[PDB]
Amino acid sequence: RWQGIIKQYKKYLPVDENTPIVTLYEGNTPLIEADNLARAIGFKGKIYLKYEGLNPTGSFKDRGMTLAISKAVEAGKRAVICASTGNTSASAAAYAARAGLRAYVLLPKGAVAIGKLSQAMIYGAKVLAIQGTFDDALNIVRKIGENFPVEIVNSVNPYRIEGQKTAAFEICDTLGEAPDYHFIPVGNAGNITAYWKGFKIYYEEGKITKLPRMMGWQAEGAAPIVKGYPIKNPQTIATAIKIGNPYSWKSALKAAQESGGKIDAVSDSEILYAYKLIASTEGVFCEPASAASVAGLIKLVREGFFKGGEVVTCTLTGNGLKDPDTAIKVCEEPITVPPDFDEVVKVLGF
Amino acid sequence: RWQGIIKQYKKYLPVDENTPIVTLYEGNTPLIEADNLARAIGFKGKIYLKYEGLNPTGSFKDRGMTLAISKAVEAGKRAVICASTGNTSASAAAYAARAGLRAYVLLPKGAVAIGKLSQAMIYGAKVLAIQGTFDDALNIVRKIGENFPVEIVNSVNPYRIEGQKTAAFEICDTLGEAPDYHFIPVGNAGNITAYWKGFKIYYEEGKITKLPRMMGWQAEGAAPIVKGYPIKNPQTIATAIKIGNPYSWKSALKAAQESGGKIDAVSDSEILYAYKLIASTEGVFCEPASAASVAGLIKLVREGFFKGGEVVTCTLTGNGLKDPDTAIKVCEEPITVPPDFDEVVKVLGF
Ligand SMILES: *Cc1c(COP(=O)(O)O)cnc(C)c1O
Ligand SMILES: *Cc1c(COP(=O)(O)O)cnc(C)c1O
Repeated sequence: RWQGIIKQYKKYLPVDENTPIVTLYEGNTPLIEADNLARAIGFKGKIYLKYEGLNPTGSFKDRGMTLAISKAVEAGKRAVICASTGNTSASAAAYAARAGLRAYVLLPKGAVAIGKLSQAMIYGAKVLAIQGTFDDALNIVRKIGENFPVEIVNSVNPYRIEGQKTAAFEICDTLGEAPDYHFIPVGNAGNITAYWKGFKIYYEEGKITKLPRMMGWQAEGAAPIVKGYPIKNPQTIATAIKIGNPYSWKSALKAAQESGGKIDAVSDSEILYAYKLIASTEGVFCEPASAASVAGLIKLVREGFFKGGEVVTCTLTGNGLKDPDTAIKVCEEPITVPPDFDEVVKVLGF
Repeated sequence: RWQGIIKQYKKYLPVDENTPIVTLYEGNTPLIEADNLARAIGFKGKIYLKYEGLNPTGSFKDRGMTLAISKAVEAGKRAVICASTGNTSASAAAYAARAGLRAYVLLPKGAVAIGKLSQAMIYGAKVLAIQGTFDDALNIVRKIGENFPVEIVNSVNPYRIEGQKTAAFEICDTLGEAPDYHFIPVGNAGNITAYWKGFKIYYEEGKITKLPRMMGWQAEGAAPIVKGYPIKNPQTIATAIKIGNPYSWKSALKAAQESGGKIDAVSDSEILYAYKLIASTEGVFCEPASAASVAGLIKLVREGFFKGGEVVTCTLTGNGLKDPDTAIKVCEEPITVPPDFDEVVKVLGF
């Protein structure tokens, strides 16, 4: 029986026999062999899609929060506090509810938008609209953590990356060896960092004989790592990776460098093409940001990057049900047809 | 290790060693012990939530579609077809894509509300807006199946209920025994029927020492099974159970009678309370219809139904990410607070 990532990989995590485990059975997500997709893009090798959208709150972030909240409970924290309007906030809230802890979200009145906060809110998170600026409100978040037993779960929390490395463990456990390449979307770059650390651990332990080349992918209008300098106003339909100054920038470059990989960019058009193709070839629905990994692969295929026979794994970071707006946006118009058998058959290719 | 429900429960299904298995790794969803929820509603026993929202397309229907589509391939069908605007169509489309088959959806141009078809469409379903009624489109779908190798995957397809019975197998496998009661939402009633069939099979094999009383739940504004007569214009915010003339009506009545349970109703207000409470006490986000099961449980606990010590399982049929509109609707607007630490702290109460 699957019982969460902490119980499965406890010997690799900063926990012990007394650490309280707050889990929603995250992890152990499908590693789907995508032969239809491979044929559709002309990739002469095996493609495996790690479908993280099936995690409890719809994002791989759950891997980090289970450990982060568990450690918080162990430390006697009475609540968690966040300053995010995305998957981070929803994930932290879910685990806080599971742990019986309070969850607080402080954001500037301007960054508030119910659509992006509904999930976190239903989890029980108390959202405050700070009548001020972004950094204005982060100061308040900081002051709370310094003065009260409230756990800050921003990027600064080291347990998030630690829990996230378990995705690499699962790929290696399932395949029996590491892939030749691992494709992953890159926003704040914590995930690519985590996977690399995960692969190195299994390698240092002798569980795998080779280390995958880490191929990270950013959206064109928000590719500070690819360019080498921060992006003031990052732009991209893939909200999850719309980051101008990634928190884990340094470790991400090290991961690409050590693994012999690279962090590159793809356009929103290429991202949407992959987003749709993944669903129409394999019946796997991920969110736009997740598709960047496959879009990256498609790009390299067309450029004649591969020699043939390589094994590639792609992280589909979030559930496509996370983004109903983009889903509706890419939908063509339903073809209108008269109530006539023969006409219908005519429209269809019969 | 998990490879889908067909491979896991092959001996219980109408398949042989030569049947092509089209799977998306559906099934084996978390059976979450909800102690926080139990304490929150005063239930003096054990509550387990079967979180079906984590299935590949967001609902338990994936269990039926994996078999239905696999059987269609085996039969040499070139496509699948239905006339649904809900989870049925999305599920069928995803499995058709996985199987490399085409998927067609015929619906009256009227009911066409894009948000409800976006998922089926991204999976590659070809949706036709028929300038007629539901009955006109239904006859065209029938004529298509009688004249072409296109598999009808609506309610009449027997494989859906067969694949769905695996949910009960999983519950019994995980617990090592059957629950005293099983709470489940009831729309067309195929799921309740499937679970009952599943429990009886394990009982007959001796894998369980008891048979669960089946407790089905409908929304009061659409409870034809409860009232005994079709509901011309069913109403409820829980769209997945907004069914006025359930296809498996007779089977549901039999399941309730034979198991010693019953099919009852709960108000939308009671459903929404459950929907929110499940999320805030456990960090589990299911869609409204799914919450009907817990709402039913809450109703009975308050009415003094239980005696204490009973084990109850609840099927949370769909992912909360399936219904963004209701999620936004139940959310209170964030509280506006000045950028003053003491004020913020005063608002939260530390
Ligand atoms: C957070 C998130 C990302 C970005 O992850 P990083 O570690 O910041 O690069 C990508 N996709 C989804 C769905 C996310 O939630
Ligand atoms: C189909 C569906 C139901 C109703 O299932 P029935 O077997 O028709 O009673 C309930 N919830 C969700 C999420 C569904 O997709």
